[PDB]
Amino acid sequence: SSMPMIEYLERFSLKAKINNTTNLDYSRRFLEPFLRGINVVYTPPQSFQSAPRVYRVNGLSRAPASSETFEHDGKKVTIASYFHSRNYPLKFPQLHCLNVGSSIKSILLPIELCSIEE
RNA sequence: CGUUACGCU
Repeated sequence: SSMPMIEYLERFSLKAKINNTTNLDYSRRFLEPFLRGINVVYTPPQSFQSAPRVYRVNGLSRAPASSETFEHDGKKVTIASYFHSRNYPLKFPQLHCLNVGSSIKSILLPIELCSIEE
C-alpha cells in the first residue's frame, strides 16, 4: 500500500498541516533536502485515464502550481490551469510542486497527486 | 551514447 505525500509531508518534514493557504516557499530550507532522494508514485487524475508511475524526486518547484508555467500546445499554462483544463481542478493550487524533471526538462507534479509506496 | 518525433509536465 501507500501514503499520500500530503500526509507524509505533513508528518515528517513539516509539523503542520497543509491548508488552502500554506506557502511552502517558507518551509523550504529543510523541506527540499527532506524531499530530494525519495521515490513517489504519480497517480494521474482519473480524468487523464493514465496509469500511475514512479519518479525520483529532485526537489521543490521554485513557484506554486498557480504561478509556475510551462509550454503546452504552444501556450503558457500554469500547472494549476493545466490540471484544471484536463478536468481536475487542484485542491492546492498554491502549493509548490514536486520537481521530477531533469536539468533540461521540467516535470512538476502536484503533491496531492503523489504518494509514497510503503 | 547521439538526434528527431511524440508523450509527460
